Amino acid sequence: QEALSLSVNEGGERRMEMRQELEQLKQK
Amino acid sequence: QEALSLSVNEGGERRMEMRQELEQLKQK
Repeated sequence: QEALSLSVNEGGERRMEMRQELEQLKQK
Repeated sequence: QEALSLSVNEGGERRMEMRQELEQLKQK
């Protein structure tokens, strides 16, 4: 259960970081 | 706990998106 939160919080943040980067790359 | 997930994800995406705005500003 502790590792659930860590694993989903980090994973979700990583994809989200790339979602923004994709938008940047898209904007570039 | 739902509010935790909402607040942490919103704060995380918004702070990193405004950091990307900072990067645009830095390149500018």
